[PDB]
Amino acid sequence: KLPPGWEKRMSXGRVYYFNHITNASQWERPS
Ligand SMILES: [Cl-]
Repeated sequence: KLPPGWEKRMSXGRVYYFNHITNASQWERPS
């Protein structure tokens, strides 16, 4: 389960993680 706000999204055939609360993005999955 990702923490609140976090969505796994598409980078072309890759993924990244976006947080809808803070608009932060990061490449690695949140811990
Ligand atoms: Cl959590």
